[PDB]
Amino acid sequence: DRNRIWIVGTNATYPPFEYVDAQGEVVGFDIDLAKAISEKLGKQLEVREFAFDALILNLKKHRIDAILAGMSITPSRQKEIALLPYYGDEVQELMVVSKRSLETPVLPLTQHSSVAVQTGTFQEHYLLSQPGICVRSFDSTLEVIMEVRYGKSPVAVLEPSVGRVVLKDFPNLVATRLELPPECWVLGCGLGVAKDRPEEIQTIQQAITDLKSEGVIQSLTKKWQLSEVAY
Ligand SMILES: NC(=[NH2+])NCCC[C@H](N)C(=O)O
Repeated sequence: DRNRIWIVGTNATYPPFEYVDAQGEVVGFDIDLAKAISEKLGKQLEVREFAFDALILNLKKHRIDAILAGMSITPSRQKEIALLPYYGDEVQELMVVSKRSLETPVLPLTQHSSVAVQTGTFQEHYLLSQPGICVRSFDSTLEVIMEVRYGKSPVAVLEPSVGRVVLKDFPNLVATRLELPPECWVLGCGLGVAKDRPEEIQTIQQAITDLKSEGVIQSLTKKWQLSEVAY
């Protein structure tokens, strides 16, 4: 045949957006969204995996065509690439996760031997910018959680959207809110596209809007337990 390929770069360590499930398959909200957008584009989807901190550079170098990796729209990133919003609202707080049996009070974070967090993320960067916080940085959300569940780190930091979904499975852990200062606020998730392609940006933009017109993204949010009036 004639098979026009569309390559989406991701980092499948990030449930419920992209992760490896009980069966060893790469699944999630961003993967279903990629499939739905690829149908609108008239293209066959190919998913490729990179380190989360290498997605932007690979996008810019044209090793991939788009990024779908639950990537927060931030001012810093918008200077480098185009981010087309598709899920979520402004983020003004992080979730601190601890065992319910934890004796020391969760806050302040400076008190603990270490705080576990996912690498390359805006929450890691926030933590690292604060004096007195000893940060341990991990590849995946599961690793971050397992570190707390087995007593190796007394606390972890997740984003509120991930925290709400994944802690449904860990009833012995509790969430505590940490407000961010306004300069550290970020927006929702963006589909990354190379910035100097005003054309390709318009077509994916249109694809996103069309799927929302059709109720498709809303149905995927419910499927992946992301539909979230709660903030
Ligand atoms: N697929 C991933 N590893 N995603 C990490 C995203 C974390 C956070 N939303 C950020 O944009 O920094």
